[PDB]
Amino acid sequence: SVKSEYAEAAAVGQEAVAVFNTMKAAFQNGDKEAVAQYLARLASLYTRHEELLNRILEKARREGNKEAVTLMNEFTATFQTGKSIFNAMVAAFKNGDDDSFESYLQALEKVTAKGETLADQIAKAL
Ligand SMILES: Oc1ccc(-n2ccnc2)cc1
Ligand SMILES: Oc1ccc(-n2ccnc2)cc1
Repeated sequence: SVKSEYAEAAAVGQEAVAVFNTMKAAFQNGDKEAVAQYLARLASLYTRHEELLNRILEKARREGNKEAVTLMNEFTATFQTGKSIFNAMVAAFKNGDDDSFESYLQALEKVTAKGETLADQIAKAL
């Protein structure tokens, strides 16, 4: 069901939260080798999450579930804000700009926390 597909997508999102927090600890500790691996792992999770979200939005559209489509359009837009911040974070790591890395890291945490009420609202709407 589209609802069970959203729960699967929500779990992938929570996997990225977990890996992101370990990555933040590694960054603070200066373990740049770990950071690089976590960033690769996070890119794969976000690419997977985005694909599950697009499939869910398209299905809600085919089902005519107007409220769920509205919420998912808003939620996908916020996801892309997070993705842009992430990709900038990755560039700051490549460049050795720890000041920018810290900045982008905090921004991504705030974008994500803000988007969580909507994330829950979608589960209920599908
Ligand atoms: O697919 C995702 C979802 C949330 C993510 N995140 C939570 C906190 N900072 C990033 C990252 C990737
Ligand atoms: O709340 C978030 C967190 C991370 C996100 N992301 C990282 C890479 N692509 C999406 C998107 C939305």
